[PDB]
Amino acid sequence: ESKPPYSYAQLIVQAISSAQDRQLTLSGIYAHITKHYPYYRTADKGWQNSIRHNLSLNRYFIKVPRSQEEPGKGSFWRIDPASEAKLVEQAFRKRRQRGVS
Repeated sequence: ESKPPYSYAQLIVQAISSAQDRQLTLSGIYAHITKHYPYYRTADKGWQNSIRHNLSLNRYFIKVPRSQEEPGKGSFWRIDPASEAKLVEQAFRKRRQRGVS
């Protein structure tokens, strides 16, 4: 339909996991995928608010600060550490649902 390979949860992983350390901002995860993904470039009237909503429902994603939002010289989203080797598993490969909840 549009983004069948990366999903608004694993797409973030390659976005944050493949990012400098492991954190991305709302407009960071976006500039990230369109950077390595040749699909996101002239169309974003959908996953835009999705990611923000996905970063919430996603189970292996969190914010860089303790818990309260606090923007400054550096403050964005981030993926869990012990969930990385797990999430990235879907970030290094395409969307698979053979056995991964």
